[PDB]
Amino acid sequence: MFVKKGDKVKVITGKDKNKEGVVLAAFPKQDKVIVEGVNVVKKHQKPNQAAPQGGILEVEAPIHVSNVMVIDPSNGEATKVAFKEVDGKKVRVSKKTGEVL
RNA sequence: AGCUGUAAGUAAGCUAUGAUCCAGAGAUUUCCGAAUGGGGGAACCCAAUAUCUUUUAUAGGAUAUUACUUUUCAGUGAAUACAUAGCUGAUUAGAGGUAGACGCAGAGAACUGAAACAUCUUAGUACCUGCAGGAAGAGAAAGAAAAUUCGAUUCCCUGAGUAGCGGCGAGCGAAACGGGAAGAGCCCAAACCAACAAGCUUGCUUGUUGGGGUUGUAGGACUCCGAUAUGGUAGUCUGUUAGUAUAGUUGAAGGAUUUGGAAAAUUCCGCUAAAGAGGGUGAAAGCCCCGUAGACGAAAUGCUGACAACACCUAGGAGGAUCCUGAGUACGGCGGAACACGAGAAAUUCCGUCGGAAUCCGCGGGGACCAUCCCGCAAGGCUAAAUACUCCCUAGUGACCGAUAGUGAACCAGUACCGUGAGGGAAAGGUGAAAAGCACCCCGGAAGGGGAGUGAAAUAGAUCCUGAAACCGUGUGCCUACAACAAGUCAAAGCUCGUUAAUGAGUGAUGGCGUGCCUUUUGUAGAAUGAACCGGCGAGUUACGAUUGCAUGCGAGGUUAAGUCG
RNA sequence: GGUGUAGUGGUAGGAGAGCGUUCUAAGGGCGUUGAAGGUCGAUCGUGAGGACGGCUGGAGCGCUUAGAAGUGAGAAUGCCGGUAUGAGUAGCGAAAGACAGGUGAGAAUCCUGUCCACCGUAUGACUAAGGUUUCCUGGGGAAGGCUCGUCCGCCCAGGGUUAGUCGGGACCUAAGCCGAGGCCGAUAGGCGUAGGCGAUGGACAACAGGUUGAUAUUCCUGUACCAGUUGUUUGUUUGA
RNA sequence: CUUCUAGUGAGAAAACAACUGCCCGUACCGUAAACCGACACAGGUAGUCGAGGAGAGUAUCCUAAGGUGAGCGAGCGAACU
RNA sequence: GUGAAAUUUUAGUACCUGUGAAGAUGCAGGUUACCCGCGACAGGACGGAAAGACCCCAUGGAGCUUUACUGUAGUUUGAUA
Repeated sequence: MFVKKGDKVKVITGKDKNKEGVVLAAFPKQDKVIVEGVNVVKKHQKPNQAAPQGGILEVEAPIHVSNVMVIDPSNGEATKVAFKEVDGKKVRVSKKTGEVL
């Protein structure tokens, strides 16, 4: 999906613009992604098997995948991603000076 | 790099030793149904014969085989002796469905038009039945014509609403010449000659296989010599490659600022294009995501070319003694039909019935019939393309619809529902960017509500976008219990307000005048006709011809049709 | 442009010139600092009609010039939908109940009792069609029930039907039906022989009692019967 | 079912014991609120059983075994039907 | 307690004598009459329900008759195979 489940990522659009975080889960075929600490939401649960005291709880919500950008692990600036011919495990070979991501 | 459909919810698991997913080839495939071992009220019931299994044994389980017809071969076989009916067995093919389409045949209406109706029209249309094919049908002159000819069939333009047909009425309605798309030709019978069998006429009569031979400028046989080579195919599940359909790969270029919950919007300053087609993203993006222009790719299976093999087919010149060239056929009388042609002066082509030729010194046609001239050679077979149609699969397109529209059906629709049955047949789309879908408290059995919270917004709370009218309520400024009112209009005191600012707005005691709307009628308030009310839908259009007015281009001239490239 | 003079009721019907709706092209524009749509106003033009302002609303839409049309609604005893009036009106589908006590948020209507009343060749018991889960147990009360409801043939969750001998098949045939060959006939097909299907009839071996919340000639107890199978108890000529 | 022969055709009669015996239906309503009548509808629905007194009787009235009080009520006690 | 229907242009819906498509709640001139209901009766609303079944028309249908026209199945008689 051009973004994987273990991955550091920066946010382009939507109220968390400029935040970073490690990807938490990938949902292909709906093209969304959960990022750590990024789209916090407040629910209201009644007691059930998990947390028999259901308070007002807060977890992340999935954002759309094109609101996101990969970060080169070694250098730290967000990059568009391209594919090139290494010994034939084709990996995302970063733009912005041809390094492996 | 995630995954176990819709589909939430939980429980158990799988995957970097490559899941899930995608394309080619395989394997498995209960029962009904042509249904085919026998039966039957479809999805059930009951067997026979062999091999194998459970049991000490019977009962029980499994696997194969077993319809009918045809067409080939053996065995058995008889009223009736020889053998043919028959019977048993082995072999060969059919059988049913559909694409509510397109084709060729058999049989074959009516309402309707003729301002009635019989001939005629509707119309050889609708319906029913047979046979197909990927196309069918037609197709290689017993032809079209009229001097000077041309050469198989089909389709389009034109000829032309002409020549004709017709209770000569309503109406029906050609063809050839001329211009184009596509183009292609072939095989038998007969005479004769051999091999075999029967009649052994031991005459050569019957036949079976092979050869020869295919036409009108007449051709062949037959006798004479030449040659014994050369031109082609509408052929094969044979090889060699080339492409192609069915998965995929890669693919340029942006940040800050203002307003917002959120920018793709605004303002600055950049970059990219063989890519500014389109879709998505919290609002409107060439530069965020999927793509696009361009470049690349197939283990397997199927298609289409090309070139190779293999299979088939194809010769001249002369002679004119004799033989061959499709018989109950052509044709004629009688009765019907088909030809645009309704018996007509009726040629041509078919069907039923009866009669019935000739043989190259011949036979047919040129719209009754004859003579002369001209063009052909029936009574045997096959054949690509140019033309018709779309159940279905891929890729797209639209001065086509947008939930009473568009399919009957945007949603679990040929469904619910209705009918014994054949058959008839609907209604019903939209929270939000994201479920963040209201934890906790209070009234109440609950339903429902009020706070508090989510959220940019809840009067976006699931009967959830917007939220019109009929219709039902609550509150108020002004009027109303001596008054006969198609309900308004003109005149007007009092009270209450204060506008798109101008000769202001609401209500109104009291006074004059005044019999709705539509349709059809000589004529309507009509006791003539229609409407409960509100909302939606609901009626002179298009194709091809003919005529007139206006307008433009050419002008004694004007203009192209089918078709070809695009 | 001025000025004079003359004219300007109208059904059938002829002629002219315009208003508004949707879509296409080209040009110039607007929009989350809020488009279309909805609602209100005391505004403009000779008419169809055009603006501007408030409130609502949340994503698209005007203007100019030309083009194309499923282009305008008050009426068809029109079609579909929604809602009125008649009106809190007719009716609530033959019949005897009363009281005490239970349950419950709530009782004329549900439960338990007592007395009273109704049918009794049926309004009692069993069965073939037909229906198809309506049967039993535990919960429920939004709709169905002509009132009510704590109740139910309603709704949710679980559960119930046991055969050598009963009724049907592995037995028989009636009417009628089907029919290998056959005979007839534009097609399709019509009839019919051998042989079959087809009960409402023929044939054919088990009874009495007990037991569940729901089955009993089916389960259990006792005592039987029918058809087979295994074991231990003479010449297929035929007198076996 | 019972006889008689024709008939491929070792030798089966009957004692005890113990074994074998398949498929379909089977709940519940059924003179009814469960079937046919659009309805929890004063209609229709084959067959067997169907008691007592008085009576010829399955008539008639009252009852036995069994079943039932019928799915809108409380008042008033006019016209009229 | 529950809860319909046929109907309906809008209605603040009197009487007499006239007028008028010639029999008026609504038009003229008069006469009478405070506002809103309940139980009853049927004179009027040419009352509701059914685009007259009576009568005539459409160069409308359909069923029937016959010495109306034109045909035909069936029966019969001749020629010919």
